[PDB]
Amino acid sequence: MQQYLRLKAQHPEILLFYRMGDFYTLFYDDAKRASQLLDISLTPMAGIPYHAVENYLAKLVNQGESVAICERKVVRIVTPGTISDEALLQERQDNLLAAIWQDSKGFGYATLDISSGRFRLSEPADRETMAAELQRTNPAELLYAEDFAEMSLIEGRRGLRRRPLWEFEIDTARQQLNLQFGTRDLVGFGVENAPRGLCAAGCLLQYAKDTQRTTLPHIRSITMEREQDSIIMDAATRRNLEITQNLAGGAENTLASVLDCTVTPMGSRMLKRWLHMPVRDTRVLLERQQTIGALQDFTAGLQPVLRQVGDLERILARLALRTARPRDLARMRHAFQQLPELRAQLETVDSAPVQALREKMGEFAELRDLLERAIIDTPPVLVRDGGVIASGYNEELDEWRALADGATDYLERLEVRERERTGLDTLKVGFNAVHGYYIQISRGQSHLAPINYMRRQTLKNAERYIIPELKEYEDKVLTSKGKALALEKQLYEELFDLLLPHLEALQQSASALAELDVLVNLAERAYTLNYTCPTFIDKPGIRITEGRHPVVEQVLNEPFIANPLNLSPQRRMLIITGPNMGGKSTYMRQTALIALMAYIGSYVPAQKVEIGPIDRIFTRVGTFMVEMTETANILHNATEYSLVLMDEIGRGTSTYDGLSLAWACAENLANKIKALTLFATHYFELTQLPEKMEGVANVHLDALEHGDTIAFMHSVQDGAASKSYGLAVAALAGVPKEVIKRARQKLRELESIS
Amino acid sequence: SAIENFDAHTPMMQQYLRLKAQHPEILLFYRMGDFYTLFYDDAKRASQLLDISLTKRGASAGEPIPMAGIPYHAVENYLAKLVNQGESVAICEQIGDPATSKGPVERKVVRIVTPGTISDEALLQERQDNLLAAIWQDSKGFGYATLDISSGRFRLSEPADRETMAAELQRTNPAELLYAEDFAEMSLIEGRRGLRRRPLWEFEIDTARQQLNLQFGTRDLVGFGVENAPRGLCAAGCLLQYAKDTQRTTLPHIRSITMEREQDSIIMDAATRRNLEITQNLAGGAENTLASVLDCTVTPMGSRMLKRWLHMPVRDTRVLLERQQTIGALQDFTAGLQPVLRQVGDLERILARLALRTARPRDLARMRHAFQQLPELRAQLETVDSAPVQALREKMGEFAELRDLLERAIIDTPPVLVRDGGVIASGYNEELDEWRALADGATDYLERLEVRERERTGLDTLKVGFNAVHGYYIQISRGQSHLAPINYMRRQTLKNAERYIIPELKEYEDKVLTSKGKALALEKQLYEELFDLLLPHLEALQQSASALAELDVLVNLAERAYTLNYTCPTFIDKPGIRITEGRHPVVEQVLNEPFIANPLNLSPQRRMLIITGPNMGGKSTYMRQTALIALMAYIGSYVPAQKVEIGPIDRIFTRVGFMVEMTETANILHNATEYSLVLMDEIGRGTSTYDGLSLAWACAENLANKIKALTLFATHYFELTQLPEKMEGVANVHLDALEHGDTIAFMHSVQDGAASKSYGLAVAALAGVPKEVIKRARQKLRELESIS
DNA sequence: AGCTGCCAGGCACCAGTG
DNA sequence: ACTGGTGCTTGGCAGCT
Ligand SMILES: Nc1ncnc2c1ncn2[C@@H]1O[C@H](COP(=O)(O)OP(=O)(O)O)[C@@H](O)[C@H]1O
Ligand SMILES: [Mg+2]
Repeated sequence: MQQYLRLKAQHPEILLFYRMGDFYTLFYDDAKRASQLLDISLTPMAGIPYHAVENYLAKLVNQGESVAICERKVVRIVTPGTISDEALLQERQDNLLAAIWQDSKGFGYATLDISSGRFRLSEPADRETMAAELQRTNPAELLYAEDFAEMSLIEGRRGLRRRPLWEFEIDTARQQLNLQFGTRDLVGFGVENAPRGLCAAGCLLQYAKDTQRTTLPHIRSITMEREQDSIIMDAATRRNLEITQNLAGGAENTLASVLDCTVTPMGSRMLKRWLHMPVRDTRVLLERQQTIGALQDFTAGLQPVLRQVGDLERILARLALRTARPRDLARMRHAFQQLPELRAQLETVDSAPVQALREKMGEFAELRDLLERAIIDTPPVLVRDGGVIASGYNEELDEWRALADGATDYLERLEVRERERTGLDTLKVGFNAVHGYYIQISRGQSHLAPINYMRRQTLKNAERYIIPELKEYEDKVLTSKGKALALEKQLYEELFDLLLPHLEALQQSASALAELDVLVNLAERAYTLNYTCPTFIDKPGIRITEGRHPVVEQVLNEPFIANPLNLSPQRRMLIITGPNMGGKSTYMRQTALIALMAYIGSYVPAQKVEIGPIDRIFTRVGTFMVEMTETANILHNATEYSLVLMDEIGRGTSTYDGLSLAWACAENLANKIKALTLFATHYFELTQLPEKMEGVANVHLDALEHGDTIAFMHSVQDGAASKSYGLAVAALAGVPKEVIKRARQKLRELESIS
Repeated sequence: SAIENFDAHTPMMQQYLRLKAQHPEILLFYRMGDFYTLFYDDAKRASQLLDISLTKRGASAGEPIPMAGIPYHAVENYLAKLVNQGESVAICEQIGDPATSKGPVERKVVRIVTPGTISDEALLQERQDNLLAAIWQDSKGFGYATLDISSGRFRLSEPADRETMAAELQRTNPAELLYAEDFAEMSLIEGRRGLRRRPLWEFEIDTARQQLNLQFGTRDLVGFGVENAPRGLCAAGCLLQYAKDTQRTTLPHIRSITMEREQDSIIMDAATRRNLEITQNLAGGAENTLASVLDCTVTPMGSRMLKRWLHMPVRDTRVLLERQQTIGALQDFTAGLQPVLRQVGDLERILARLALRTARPRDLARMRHAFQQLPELRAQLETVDSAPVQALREKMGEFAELRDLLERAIIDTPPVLVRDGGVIASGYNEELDEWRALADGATDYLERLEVRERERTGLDTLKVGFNAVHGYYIQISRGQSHLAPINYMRRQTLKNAERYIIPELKEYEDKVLTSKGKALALEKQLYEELFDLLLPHLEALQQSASALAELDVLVNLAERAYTLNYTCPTFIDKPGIRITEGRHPVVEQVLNEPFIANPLNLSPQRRMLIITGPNMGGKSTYMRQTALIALMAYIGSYVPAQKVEIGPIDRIFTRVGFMVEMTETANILHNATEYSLVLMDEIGRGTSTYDGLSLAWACAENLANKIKALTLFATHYFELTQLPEKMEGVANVHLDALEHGDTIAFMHSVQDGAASKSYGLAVAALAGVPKEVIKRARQKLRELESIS
């Protein structure tokens, strides 16, 4: 099997599916890797069925493997960041290609969603911001330079792709980006003086073109993401807030599972992008807010219609790549048919941004009509076999179809004519590839076959014959069908030619429809869930009246206790004592989630929120080394515009070391950084802090003991906690009474010295 | 909805719905000709699970019947997909002859494939046990029983409380768990796989006694040491009924049951098992476990046995001494024995298939190959001076007579299945040879008929062939076919060839097919007859496999003790553990750097150590290695140390630092005795500065002064280093660290006394906390330190 | 060597002949 | 009530290329 070997050497770094009957086949180290990635057997040999190939390609590319398909020669390759087939993608998750590299000056980073054409670059200023961007964008495939120094950033990632340095050269990158966009320079995209970033974008674009071997006319723009434009969140914070993924790895019990009731897959993906990148420009935020208020009375009417638009964005990528299949055009048509209704419903909405979305959404009446006429109501999945183009669209096609129908009409009549003549009630006409059309008589009747019948195939219980009249009309059927099939294919290709000149407008429409989806959904969410519009103030501050945690209030069936928060430059830090038991943690996270939601333009779970500018959110909530590392990161990077949530640091080391660290951290956050800080602690000794320094106050959670249990209440109250509950929980858990009694004595002994 | 009374159904569906009612909650494969077939919701589910088409079966009454199916010869692959997903499937076969049946042929469910009752090699993992279990809860405690259907190993026990019952589920990890409908403590059992809610009657004591005595051929169960154990018997009765119902044959490999008493083994709680990473690491994999290091057995049955031992340390001094002795005596013999032992294979599971009468031709061939190793193993073991080894050598037997039978009965490399024949060797049965020689002159006769008919007709395209649908034929090309003899009777027409039959060839067809069917049926009869001749010897065969498996474990443990530099431990009268130069057996193999060996001295006078030292200093590892050395000593293995003396250990408890921690601490305080080894790892959590520590202090006191267990108490609370002065039986040790200015170095060496200091600030600095913050923390620390 | 379609063997269904 | 045709799952392989 030397034929496999020399073909494997052609792409030695990619799994090679090698076709062999009804299977694709892998050998040597490819078999091993594949066996462990897919739950299939070894023999070294693995095999995957042919009819399920797209399924196994979906799994492999979701796990970061490129795959070459060999049918010999390599005739198809799929890579994880460059797929655009519906079978290979998850409907409600973005799938990005990215490239990274590094200067002595700093980093360059670029991402592309090959379906939507959304192309971004950035130049992260340091290791931490780069790590945060990688986690946020979570690229399915990641191109990096050979000489990349900071390998620890990307080492554990799926879909890594080591690239030569010359692919990151600035002059090549500019020339190529300018060619792609039809520009002389990149000034119009605001990236002309971002060379670190452009280098990454150029390597990425070169790779994307190499995987497709096709123009990418849907990639018409690039945008730079600046640090000051967004609320920075590091990976640990992103994880701890459970924005789109929970701490266990799933999608339930997240902020998105409550807020994302979008109706299109493109709307879902956009909302999730917004949730992970809160914007600091209140001008954008005020517009989003005003749109959410103005769409309130319209969501019931809009959503059912919007649902029918579908994933127009991903459908348009396939038009751009000329891979769109008959049902993609039928879905595009169906979306066009929703537009007059959406336009009519949106006409009376009092909002400049809704009216702007309405314009941008378009109408495309002439494309609607084209597809109504050109394609049948519910076409087949593939165009390969025809039955796609509607009658009345092309006179030549209708004619070939008529001649085919008349020849098949004739043969059906021949069947009845031959049965009648022969008196043979089993006689029939059929068709297959080997014999073309044939007359079949059963075994028991077949000795009465007329003598002109020419025997051609004996079956266990039948005989098949031809006569010249059968072959005559066979040829009428096959040549007519063949002509019609080839004509359907040419008419279908011509639909691409008529649609593609409108691609830029179509992309704008789908982007508008996706944004409408998001904003109509946030509007329904706000109204349904009793949210309020936050206001922005000039200086750091968070003033919340009856705030709630937006996830916990919908998932638990116990009543949610709403709470106030008052943070300002004069009251910058709260020391939170009392039992934790989830209540402290929830009160802290709900603070971050309210800040996050305000800063995506959403209403918030509260009676009232006023909020100042926030640059970064740190959430050290949820080994001692890992707590101290995360604490270090907060102290090194927080500013007076930062929101810091800290959860009982000092646990995991000695009493006096932990108290000493917690006290130092608190002072540094209060007096040097001046962040707005919620500082949950178990140390009663830390409640003396308000007496020793300005801007610091005590609050606490308490418990109610009753019957034979304890109710940990979630009401945040002024002042220090005056009780501990560890021994009460120990008694309820069955620790022997004599042990509890001795612990109570040691406890008073220990506490009475302070 | 159609009213589907009995009379509204066709004869086929009446039969089918009756068999389905026997198995209402599980998939039913209903044999219809070449297809196992499913209907209604079974079809829809099978379609989704097995990725086969959902179709339908027409009805004259009106509602179409959802249908799906698979050809009978592909059943095994589909059974694998189902059982891997925890699904049971009832297999219904055709019993009757359709030619002599008016209506539908007689159909029976002949077996039910379930996750814990599989015995087929393709459905099992080689190196892992696959148990069925049954569990029952009383007002006072639990009954539990386990069966390994592929070996016949049958056990009962009566775990006294919830924590011990949890430990037993973790240890035995049943693939299928039968539980009584009135089970209260559902937290132990829900979200386990293979869960099977059973009616209470299946746990009735008198029925259990009746069925067990019937299975064993006994009047009572006194001789098995379980007559006394009704709680356990109720679970074992449920289990045995399930085993019988699933297999629907006799089960002669299940010849005994044994009670697992608390006193016979070291009971490790759930946390201990998980924290010592015996067979599973903390993140769920098989890597970097104790087994990954100690398991270099060469047979699957040895690999499974060793893992059972690691999980169940034995308290019987004599057994331990015998195992130790065996390991010492076998050390220079491991290289010779291991290649030969490897050739024995998984005789254990082959013998189960023999007992169930499902053993395939390559099972019997591997059985033969195993018998052929026994004389060599006997010769190698004769010279080993050790009574326990000679007792194993004896128990492994020889079976010369059965070896000879398989050598004569079966060919060198038989096919996978017996259904197509070609298994029984020539010379074994003269009638078979006769029938075969008929389908043998065959090949030659057809070539001669061909050349003769070709030369005689003068038609150079003439060929003789066979088709399964149409039979033997003489073929002539279409262009030459008009020239065929008028005598040639047309059989099958093709596009470009005509095929004919003549009386001579038809006669030859009838005798070759008659004789092929005869030879096949005779083969199947003789193959079944091999079972009849093997099975009388099953008891000695099973004891042989068990001896072969134990030899493999012990020979392995000898090789490990040599290669990893282990030593033989000794046992003392009273609780205590004296280790010189002890190591963590796993950590020393994965670390890419020297393991720092450490002492330990526990005795009734020095029974609790408060262990301090910096985070990352080696506190947890030091505790774990103590328990691992104990565990290894108590399976009969040599241990990672220069010297070990160890007293009796009844139990090992572990708590690695809300309601759960507290509850687990109380169970330890309620259940440890003076013979317990207790590992408390940074416990004591409260809501304020001192409540958690206060509790840890009081728990320590209770362990030291009332219970008197041997306790390793690792803590970050320096306040507890004051315990030794207050409390008899308690001492300080610590994990050494050095501070050379900027940084801290972890020496990993255990020293007597408390650390000079705690090192929280230094660990924080190491973690990256800004120097200016560490500076202020040190200032606050000096204030705090001036209090006393 | 690749692609199409008959067949395996049960049983009920269905339409023509009592 | 018979007689003789049809249908239905998936995997094997003859029968064509
Ligand atoms: N005796 C030893 N020799 C070498 N390395 C050790 C030794 N004991 C522990 N270590 C290493 O030190 C690390 C920390 O050990 P650990 O037992 O977790 O300390 P602690 O529980 O005090 O925080 C472990 O990963 C282990 O690899
Ligand atoms: Mg530890």
